[PDB]
Amino acid sequence: MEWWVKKVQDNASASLCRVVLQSGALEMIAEIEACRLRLREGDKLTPLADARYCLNNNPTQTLKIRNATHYSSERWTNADK
Repeated sequence: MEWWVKKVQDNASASLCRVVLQSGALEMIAEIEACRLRLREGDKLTPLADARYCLNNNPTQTLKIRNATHYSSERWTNADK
């Protein structure tokens, strides 16, 4: 289903941004690899087919996930360390 981002960090590392995807109430964390960095809070990510996702329902601004996580404590504690 369409997810909703709650937070996002630009590629302050080099070319990998992190986004927290919310779903109804649960939360998830996933590493993103893009270059537009035009993401923003309230962005609607729809499912493409295999795993990719399209924001704003525009297959042009798509991105690839490097590793999604169910908002685990180790990831949230090791990520926003």
